[PDB]
Amino acid sequence: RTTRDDLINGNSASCADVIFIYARGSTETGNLGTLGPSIASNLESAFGKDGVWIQGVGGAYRATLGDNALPRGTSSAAIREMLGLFQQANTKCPDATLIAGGYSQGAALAAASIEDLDSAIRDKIAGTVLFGYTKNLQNRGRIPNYPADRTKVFCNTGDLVCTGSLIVAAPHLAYGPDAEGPAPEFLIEKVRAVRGS
Repeated sequence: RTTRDDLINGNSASCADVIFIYARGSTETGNLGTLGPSIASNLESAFGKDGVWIQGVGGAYRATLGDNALPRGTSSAAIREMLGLFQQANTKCPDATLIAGGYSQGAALAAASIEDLDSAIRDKIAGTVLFGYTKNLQNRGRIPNYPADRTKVFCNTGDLVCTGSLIVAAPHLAYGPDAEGPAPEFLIEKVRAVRGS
């Protein structure tokens, strides 16, 4: 339902071409929350169920409300978890194109993980989508150390976490349509641009 561990469970003798690592919002269930499943069915339609591995960030990422107040908008243990998944993806499947995403605290987690990531693996991440990005104002709409053209931020008007606050208002809960339409289309386009055709 909201849990996919395709990378952890995948056999490196039969790597997928595309690996998607996604971090859920604060309090959400499984390791994909509300938005992850929608992005995953679209990517599966585009690449085939065997062409893409969907991996939510689980393990030490508890997606606690309190961790939003920590320096980079999430915990050091959660950043280590997501870094470990990018490292695992590169180790099992060095030829796979990576794509990433996150919602709310998961968007701050994706941004911090990519900032800290070895640049050689970071270059393999074709695109990242961020929804309700809690460090949008602070980071001026960017992921540190990652190019603007591979980044797509979805921040609604009235979503206060995009404007430097941590108050959750109704526009923060309105990213469902983006996750099923423009966000997977962006990711698919960026995969095709690095892979070519």
